[PDB]
Amino acid sequence: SGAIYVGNYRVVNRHLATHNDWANLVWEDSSRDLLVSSTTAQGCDTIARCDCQTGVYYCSSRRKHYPVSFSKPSLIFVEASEYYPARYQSHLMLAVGHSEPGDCGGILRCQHGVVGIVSTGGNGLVGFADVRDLLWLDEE
Ligand SMILES: NC(=O)[C@H]1CCCN(C(=O)[C@]2(Cc3ccc(F)cc3)CCCCO2)C1
Ligand SMILES: [Zn+2]
Repeated sequence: SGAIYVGNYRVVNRHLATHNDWANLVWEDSSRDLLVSSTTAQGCDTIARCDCQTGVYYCSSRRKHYPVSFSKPSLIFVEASEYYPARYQSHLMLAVGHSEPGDCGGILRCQHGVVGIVSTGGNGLVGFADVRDLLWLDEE
């Protein structure tokens, strides 16, 4: 579990969104595994607006932050699961790192701010949904 809290927005994995998230919906995209809801209180996270391909992510199944190198956002095949049919997930970045399903929502960051959130895994792989192109998160 986990979210990004920027401005009056809460960014979560779409497959983990709550009823309150759906009832206060700003934007959602199944192809990216992202959902954004509105918040009453202002958040403290800042979004990175950069070209970093190295950063650090939080792994809840280890209670640890790990440094990682990650690929550029791309369209990657994600097999049918208990949350989606077989499809291509867009804006996904892969790295070598430990992950488990409950690790979704952990933040990936660089020196510029938040880059994305854990969305996918694999044997020694972790995938992150990028948020750096969502410029509207910085306003309203
Ligand atoms: N974004 C998606 O489509 C995920 C929905 C849940 C299923 N998805 C997965 O990748 C996994 C679960 C997972 C493990 C570790 C993670 F950090 C994030 C998810 C692992 C690979 C195959 C089986 O399920 C894909
Ligand atoms: Zn950066």
